[PDB]
Amino acid sequence: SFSNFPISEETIKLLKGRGVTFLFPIQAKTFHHVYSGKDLIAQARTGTGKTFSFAIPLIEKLHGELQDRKRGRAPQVLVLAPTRELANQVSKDFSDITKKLSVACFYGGTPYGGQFERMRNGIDILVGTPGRIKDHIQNGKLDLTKLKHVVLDEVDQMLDMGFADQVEEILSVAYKKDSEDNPQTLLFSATCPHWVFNVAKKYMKSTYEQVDLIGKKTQKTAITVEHLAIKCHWTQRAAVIGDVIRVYSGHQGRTIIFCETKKEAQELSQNSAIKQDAQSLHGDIPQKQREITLKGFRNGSFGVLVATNVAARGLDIPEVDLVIQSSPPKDVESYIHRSGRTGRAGRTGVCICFYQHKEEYQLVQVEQKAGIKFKRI
RNA sequence: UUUUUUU
Ligand SMILES: Nc1ncnc2c1ncn2[C@@H]1O[C@H](COP(=O)(O)OP(=O)(O)NP(=O)(O)O)[C@@H](O)[C@H]1O
Ligand SMILES: [Mg+2]
Repeated sequence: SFSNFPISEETIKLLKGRGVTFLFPIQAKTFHHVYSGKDLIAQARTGTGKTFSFAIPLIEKLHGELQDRKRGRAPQVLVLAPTRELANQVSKDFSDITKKLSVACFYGGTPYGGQFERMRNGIDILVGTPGRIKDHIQNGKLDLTKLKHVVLDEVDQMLDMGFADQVEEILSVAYKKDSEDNPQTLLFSATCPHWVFNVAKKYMKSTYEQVDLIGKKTQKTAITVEHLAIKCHWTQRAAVIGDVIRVYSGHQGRTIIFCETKKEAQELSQNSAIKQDAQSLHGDIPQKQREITLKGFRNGSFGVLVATNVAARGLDIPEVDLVIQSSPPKDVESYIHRSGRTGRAGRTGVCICFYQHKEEYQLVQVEQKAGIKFKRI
């Protein structure tokens, strides 16, 4: 039931088409904060439902306002994500649950024509990646001065170096120092350390809310994910991975293998231990192929995806029951987000980290920092 | 390193 929340009958019917019949904890704990207009920073584990944590109350709020739908109208909501496929996926959690609001998704490697047409038609909710959106602001086509709501998903990556400046210049169009006409700021991640909270305060009002479902003294990773580790020299790694997938991935199960470089990921996808069922996904793949590859992985045209961290965050593929990491990452955030491509929305999954003898120090650091212990198989 | 306008 939805009886504690102001969700219309029409949104309940659309949410049923997505398999949503009640709010998950992170959604229940944030709904009135978002709906009523307060700023919010929220931390919850991978796979617990952060996307609808902002999308449903924002849609209910916007449905309850005037909405005259004039042609060429400026966006009321901005959502930023760190990758093109994540933006596309987040886009659909708005679009699937409104018939009224015009939802647009702008990112790179896409033709401009369709994006200009949506701008001419009018946008209510804009989801996208920073680069292409910055581009449309600077060519004069996009108006973000009328934003009422700004979501940074994966906020800790959006505000790290590599995005901080791009994000800053985009938000500088809508945010001014010391102001009460600034849009509502909504910030979400499975990993929200002190530094992110500190940088976040610059964009938030004094009246902001915090919701932390992870807390201290709790494992950082999704609770339904089992963590295993395999010691293996890099010369053996491809073959053992091939055998691991055959026995640790289940009936109609999908596997993601994460590697540290585009070069490693591409070459592993070619290795005959896995190439027959595998495709690569990384930033040197042209965007049309990235989307075809991801869609095939989602619908089960092949069962093994070899990816860089382009696929580490946000992507939700329910059939992924096996994550393999080719080596322990030096950033524990990377291990946490990668491991969380499995074990989502209460399903169990397995994450297996390969490591060389000289990478054992990094394995131990991931263990300690994430609050987990690897079974060494 | 890896994302992320254009190339
Ligand atoms: N209330 C709900 N009822 C049923 N399914 C839900 C509900 N909320 C979310 N889901 C589904 O659960 C999955 C996880 O949601 P998602 O919003 O991707 O999690 P997340 O917290 O953003 N994970 P991440 O980005 O990896 O840190 C998706 O398949 C959702 O559609
Ligand atoms: Mg997410």
